[PDB]
Amino acid sequence: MFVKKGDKVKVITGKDKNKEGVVLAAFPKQDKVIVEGVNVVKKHQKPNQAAPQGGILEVEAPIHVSNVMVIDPSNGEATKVAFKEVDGKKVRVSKKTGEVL
RNA sequence: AGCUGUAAGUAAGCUAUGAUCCAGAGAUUUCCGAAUGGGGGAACCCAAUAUCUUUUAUAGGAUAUUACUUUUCAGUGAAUACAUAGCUGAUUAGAGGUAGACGCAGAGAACUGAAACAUCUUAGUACCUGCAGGAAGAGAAAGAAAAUUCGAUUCCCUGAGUAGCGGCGAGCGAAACGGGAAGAGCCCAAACCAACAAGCUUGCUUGUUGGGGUUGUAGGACUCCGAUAUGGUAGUCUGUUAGUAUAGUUGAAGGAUUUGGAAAAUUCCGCUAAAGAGGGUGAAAGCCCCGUAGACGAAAUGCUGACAACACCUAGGAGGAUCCUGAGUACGGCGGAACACGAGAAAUUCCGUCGGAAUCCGCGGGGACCAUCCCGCAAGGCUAAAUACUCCCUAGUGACCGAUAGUGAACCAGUACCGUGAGGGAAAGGUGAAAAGCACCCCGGAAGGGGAGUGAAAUAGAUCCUGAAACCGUGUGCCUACAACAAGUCAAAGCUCGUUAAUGAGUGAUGGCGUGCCUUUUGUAGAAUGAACCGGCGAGUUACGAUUGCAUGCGAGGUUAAGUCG
RNA sequence: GGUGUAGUGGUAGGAGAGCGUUCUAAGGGCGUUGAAGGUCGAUCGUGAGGACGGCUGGAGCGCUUAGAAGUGAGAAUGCCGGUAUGAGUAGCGAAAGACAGGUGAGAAUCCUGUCCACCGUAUGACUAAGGUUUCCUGGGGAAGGCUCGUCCGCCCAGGGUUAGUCGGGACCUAAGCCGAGGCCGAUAGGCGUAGGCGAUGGACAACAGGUUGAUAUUCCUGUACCAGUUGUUUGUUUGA
RNA sequence: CUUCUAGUGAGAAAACAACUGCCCGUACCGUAAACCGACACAGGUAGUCGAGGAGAGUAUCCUAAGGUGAGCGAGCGAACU
RNA sequence: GUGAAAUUUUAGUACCUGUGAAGAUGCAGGUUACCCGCGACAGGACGGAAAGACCCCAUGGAGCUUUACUGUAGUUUGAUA
Repeated sequence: MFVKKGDKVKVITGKDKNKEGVVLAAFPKQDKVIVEGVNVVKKHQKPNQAAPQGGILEVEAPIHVSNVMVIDPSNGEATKVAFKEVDGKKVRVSKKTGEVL
């Protein structure tokens, strides 16, 4: 999906613009992604098997995948991603000076 | 790099030793149904014969085989002796469905038009039945014509609403010449000659296989010599490659600022294009995501070319003694039909019935019939393309619809529902960017509500976008219990307000005048006709011809049709 | 442009010139600092009609010039939908109940009792069609029930039907039906022989009692019967 | 079912014991609120059983075994039907 | 307690004598009459329900008759195979 489940990522659009975080889960075929600490939401649960005291709880919500950008692990600036011919495990070979991501 | 459909919810698991997913080839495939071992009220019931299994044994389980017809071969076989009916067995093919389409045949209406109706029209249309094919049908002159000819069939333009047909009425309605798309030709019978069998006429009569031979400028046989080579195919599940359909790969270029919950919007300053087609993203993006222009790719299976093999087919010149060239056929009388042609002066082509030729010194046609001239050679077979149609699969397109529209059906629709049955047949789309879908408290059995919270917004709370009218309520400024009112209009005191600012707005005691709307009628308030009310839908259009007015281009001239490239 | 003079009721019907709706092209524009749509106003033009302002609303839409049309609604005893009036009106589908006590948020209507009343060749018991889960147990009360409801043939969750001998098949045939060959006939097909299907009839071996919340000639107890199978108890000529 | 022969055709009669015996239906309503009548509808629905007194009787009235009080009520006690 | 229907242009819906498509709640001139209901009766609303079944028309249908026209199945008689 051009973004994987273990991955550091920066946010382009939507109220968390400029935040970073490690990807938490990938949902292909709906093209969304959960990022750590990024789209916090407040629910209201009644007691059930998990947390028999259901308070007002807060977890992340999935954002759309094109609101996101990969970060080169070694250098730290967000990059568009391209594919090139290494010994034939084709990996995302970063733009912005041809390094492996 | 995630995954176990819709589909939430939980429980158990799988995957970097490559899941899930995608394309080619395989394997498995209960029962009904042509249904085919026998039966039957479809999805059930009951067997026979062999091999194998459970049991000490019977009962029980499994696997194969077993319809009918045809067409080939053996065995058995008889009223009736020889053998043919028959019977048993082995072999060969059919059988049913559909694409509510397109084709060729058999049989074959009516309402309707003729301002009635019989001939005629509707119309050889609708319906029913047979046979197909990927196309069918037609197709290689017993032809079209009229001097000077041309050469198989089909389709389009034109000829032309002409020549004709017709209770000569309503109406029906050609063809050839001329211009184009596509183009292609072939095989038998007969005479004769051999091999075999029967009649052994031991005459050569019957036949079976092979050869020869295919036409009108007449051709062949037959006798004479030449040659014994050369031109082609509408052929094969044979090889060699080339492409192609069915998965995929890669693919340029942006940040800050203002307003917002959120920018793709605004303002600055950049970059990219063989890519500014389109879709998505919290609002409107060439530069965020999927793509696009361009470049690349197939283990397997199927298609289409090309070139190779293999299979088939194809010769001249002369002679004119004799033989061959499709018989109950052509044709004629009688009765019907088909030809645009309704018996007509009726040629041509078919069907039923009866009669019935000739043989190259011949036979047919040129719209009754004859003579002369001209063009052909029936009574045997096959054949690509140019033309018709779309159940279905891929890729797209639209001065086509947008939930009473568009399919009957945007949603679990040929469904619910209705009918014994054949058959008839609907209604019903939209929270939000994201479920963040209201934890906790209070009234109440609950339903429902009020706070508090989510959220940019809840009067976006699931009967959830917007939220019109009929219709039902609550509150108020002004009027109303001596008054006969198609309900308004003109005149007007009092009270209450204060506008798109101008000769202001609401209500109104009291006074004059005044019999709705539509349709059809000589004529309507009509006791003539229609409407409960509100909302939606609901009626002179298009194709091809003919005529007139206006307008433009050419002008004694004007203009192209089918078709070809695009 | 001025000025004079003359004219300007109208059904059938002829002629002219315009208003508004949707879509296409080209040009110039607007929009989350809020488009279309909805609602209100005391505004403009000779008419169809055009603006501007408030409130609502949340994503698209005007203007100019030309083009194309499923282009305008008050009426068809029109079609579909929604809602009125008649009106809190007719009716609530033959019949005897009363009281005490239970349950419950709530009782004329549900439960338990007592007395009273109704049918009794049926309004009692069993069965073939037909229906198809309506049967039993535990919960429920939004709709169905002509009132009510704590109740139910309603709704949710679980559960119930046991055969050598009963009724049907592995037995028989009636009417009628089907029919290998056959005979007839534009097609399709019509009839019919051998042989079959087809009960409402023929044939054919088990009874009495007990037991569940729901089955009993089916389960259990006792005592039987029918058809087979295994074991231990003479010449297929035929007198076996 | 019972006889008689024709008939491929070792030798089966009957004692005890113990074994074998398949498929379909089977709940519940059924003179009814469960079937046919659009309805929890004063209609229709084959067959067997169907008691007592008085009576010829399955008539008639009252009852036995069994079943039932019928799915809108409380008042008033006019016209009229 | 529950809860319909046929109907309906809008209605603040009197009487007499006239007028008028010639029999008026609504038009003229008069006469009478405070506002809103309940139980009853049927004179009027040419009352509701059914685009007259009576009568005539459409160069409308359909069923029937016959010495109306034109045909035909069936029966019969001749020629010919």
